[PDB]
Amino acid sequence: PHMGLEEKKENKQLTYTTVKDIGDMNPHVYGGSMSAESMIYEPLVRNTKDGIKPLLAKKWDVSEDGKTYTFHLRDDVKFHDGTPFDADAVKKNIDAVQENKKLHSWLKISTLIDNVKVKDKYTVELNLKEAYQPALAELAMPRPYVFVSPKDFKNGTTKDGVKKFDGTGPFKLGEHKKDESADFNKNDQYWGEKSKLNKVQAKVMPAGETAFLSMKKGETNFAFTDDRGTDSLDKDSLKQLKDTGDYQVKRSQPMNTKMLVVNSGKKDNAVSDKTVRQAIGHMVNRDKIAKEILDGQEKPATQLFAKNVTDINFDMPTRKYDLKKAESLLDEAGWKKGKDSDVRQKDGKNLEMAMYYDKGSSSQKEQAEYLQAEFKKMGIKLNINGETSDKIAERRTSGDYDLMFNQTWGLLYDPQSTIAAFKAKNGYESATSGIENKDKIYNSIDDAFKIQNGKERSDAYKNILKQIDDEGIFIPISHGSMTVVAPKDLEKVSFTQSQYELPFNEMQYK
Ligand SMILES: C[C@H](N[C@@H](CCN[C@H](Cc1c[nH]cn1)C(=O)O)C(=O)O)C(=O)O
Ligand code: NI
Repeated sequence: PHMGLEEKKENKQLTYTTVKDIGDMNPHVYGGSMSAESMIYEPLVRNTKDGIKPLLAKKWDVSEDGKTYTFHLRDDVKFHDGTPFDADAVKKNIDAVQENKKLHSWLKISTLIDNVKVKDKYTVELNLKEAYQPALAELAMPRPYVFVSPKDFKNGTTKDGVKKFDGTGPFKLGEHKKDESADFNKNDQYWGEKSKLNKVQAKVMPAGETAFLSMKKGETNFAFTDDRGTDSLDKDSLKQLKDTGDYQVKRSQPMNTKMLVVNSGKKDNAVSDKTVRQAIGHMVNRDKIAKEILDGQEKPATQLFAKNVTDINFDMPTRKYDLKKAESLLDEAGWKKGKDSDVRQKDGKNLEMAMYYDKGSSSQKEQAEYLQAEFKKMGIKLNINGETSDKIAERRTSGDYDLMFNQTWGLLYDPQSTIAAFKAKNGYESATSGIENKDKIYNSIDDAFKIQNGKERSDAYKNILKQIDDEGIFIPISHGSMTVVAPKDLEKVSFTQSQYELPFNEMQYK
């Protein structure tokens, strides 16, 4: 371990282990690694524990009617190709985003942006259809309203890709070898807090033994939970790495709910039947999962968004583990047992379903194997399939799945953006599409977001989530945190409100 660690400390470098590549680094679409994109691209403002703060915009005014935001931009910023950041760059970026506004409909501000006007070189005006108090908060998201050099647009937009990946941030993208590595090099010209690290490299490899050995030999010296929730090192690997004396391990506050998604819209499978979904709701021993399978590292989750989360001020416990209840519900549904078979049948077909998990996640894999044994006791043939997180996301979008592991979006998004995503193609619309009352639930979601009083908004969320919970679309399991393994002599590793970034430009000493 020491040899590789010492070289990297000398070079002021981190090389992090990850199971997936950085993907499409165009931050106006959603495929690219979120933490990589937060290292190189920046929004107008930042959303912190202490609310909205200046970033590329120094200051802003809102009009009396709430419909015009004027942003007074820093005048000392360049993109990484040396081109200038100014009001025209802001306008061309926001306008490029708005050409693809169907992709961004999960974020309400995209449905309100009317136009953008350059008032002068460092002042830009954003006009909305109506007042919208969360505007600043949404403009603070790491996608899509962050700024790419206009020299990198293709055919006058970003909608079909970008030529290179120039932003304003503390790192710039260097060499990328597809499915192997990507370099984030110190931006020596950065307008703000300059990086104390010269290089962060993302090194792509499988999890399990190979990530562990890589970390143990100091070929990699850093790990963190990726944007899909996967930790490359299990609990025994973290223990052994700490036991070397060379690594430290840090863990954030609880940030999310990890859940099973049940596809109501999958017409060709039993999960499209509500009664079967309810049965499945009783087949998930979340207390045992959290205590025995996740080794007590995560608390069990009995609802989608914990009572402590913004605008959720209620306790609404979900279906409990109860295999007898499961069995009578399957019987009610016509899936009958016995007759010399383990598998339940209805009209002479066996009850089969396919569950999908991230093969890079040992904890997802272990839960999936447990649930396969449990489903077997109930007379379900569960076929489990470990896939890339990329391929899991594609199924979430298309609807090609019966059940999948997933997780909510964390402190900046839960509950409001995650609930919006219940009817978004690139969110969980697949899973909610088969609910009988979906028109009204969807309209309730639209309406909840108009309610200004926080207590009433909270009530509107409760009525939505009660009906989502009755449908058995989401089975909460545990609360996830972010975990970071880093060299023991690396100082200043800390967490933001997000599960999708780290302050790489503040970390130092190695
Ligand atoms: C818009 C929607 N999700 C948001 C925020 C939530 N991100 C997580 C994690 C993720 C990783 N890569 C893409 N999304 C999710 O969609 O489950 C975004 O990607 O910026 C999406 O992925 O299309
Ligand atoms: Ni996403």
